[PDB]
Amino acid sequence: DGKLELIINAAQKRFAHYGLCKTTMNEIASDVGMGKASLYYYFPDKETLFEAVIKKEQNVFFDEMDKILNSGIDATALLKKYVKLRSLHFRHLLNLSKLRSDFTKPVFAKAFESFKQKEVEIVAGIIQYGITTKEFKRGNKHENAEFLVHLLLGVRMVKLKYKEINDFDESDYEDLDKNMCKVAGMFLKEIQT
Amino acid sequence: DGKLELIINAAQKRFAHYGLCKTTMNEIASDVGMGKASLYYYFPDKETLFEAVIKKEQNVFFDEMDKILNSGIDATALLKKYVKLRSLHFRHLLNLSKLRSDFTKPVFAKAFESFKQKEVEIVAGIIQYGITTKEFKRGNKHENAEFLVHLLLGVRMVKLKYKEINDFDESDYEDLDKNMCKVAGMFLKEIQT
Repeated sequence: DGKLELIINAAQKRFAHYGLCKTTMNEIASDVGMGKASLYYYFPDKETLFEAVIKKEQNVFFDEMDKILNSGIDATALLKKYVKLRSLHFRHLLNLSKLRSDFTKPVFAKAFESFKQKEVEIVAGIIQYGITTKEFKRGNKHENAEFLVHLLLGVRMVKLKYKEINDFDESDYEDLDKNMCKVAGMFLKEIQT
Repeated sequence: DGKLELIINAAQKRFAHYGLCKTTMNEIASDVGMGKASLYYYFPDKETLFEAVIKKEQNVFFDEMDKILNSGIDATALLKKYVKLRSLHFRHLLNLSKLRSDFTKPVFAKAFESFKQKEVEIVAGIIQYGITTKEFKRGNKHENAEFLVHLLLGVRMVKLKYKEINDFDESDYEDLDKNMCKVAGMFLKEIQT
């Protein structure tokens, strides 16, 4: 019934620890206590399972966004809390993928672009609350929203190419994170009123 | 003596109008009034000639930077004039390349990284003048410098992948340019004093 969920979770951990390439369907089967024969009923390809895991992770972001958003702090505190959360998401994905996932197939072509659009929308919503709450000036909520989202994406993009799957330290994330704030911080002053 | 320079200029135009792939050594020879046999004395590969053209273009950026920098306007006016110039450079390169040049071989691996470092340095120098001129607070001139440079690079990176060699309009550059200011503008307020 929710064995799927078991298979997904198993998979998540494997990929988190070892990645996609070194990981094996015989392994994931072992983990859930099944047999490839059974696993293939749910997934007929390591890539498909990986996508499930990506999608689970994307949902976790939204769930946490919902928490922040229903926590009733101000427009600014939300925006910042978002940046942190967006940053940590990126971290999860790099830790599962370790490859050329971000730097890009047709499926992921779409999982990206939808997320990036959901994201712009979430942000437009915080801007909107700020506007009404009167913390932010109106403003094209939407233009700004995109800008912030793109600004953050650029931080992430410049930091890769820059580094490599292996050539990546723990200070490499402190960098991402610390930069994404700088940007967040500056964006806020472009609308603080 | 300076036939090289002729060959480079010929090449520049061809590539500007038609690109690298559709362009031909027999064509460039025609242009300068030579023969492949002679052209190959200067260049033994279309790629090599292309690099010369990239390097000529990179030098033109520096030459213009030198003009701006010896024009004695303030730290702010220079910084902005730089962003415009950096933007226009990017424009030149996309117009010569129309391919996966930016999105990346070993040679260009280096032409990029050196430029990006010369660039950080130029910028550190404007920051430094601002500091002494007392327009900008000190400040880690260097951290900031990088940040601005990376910020601009991100605008460029997000705008590609986003589009394609062909799927790129004239409004696509108005976008680049207009975004790179937004960023410039915001950066300035992070140090205006």
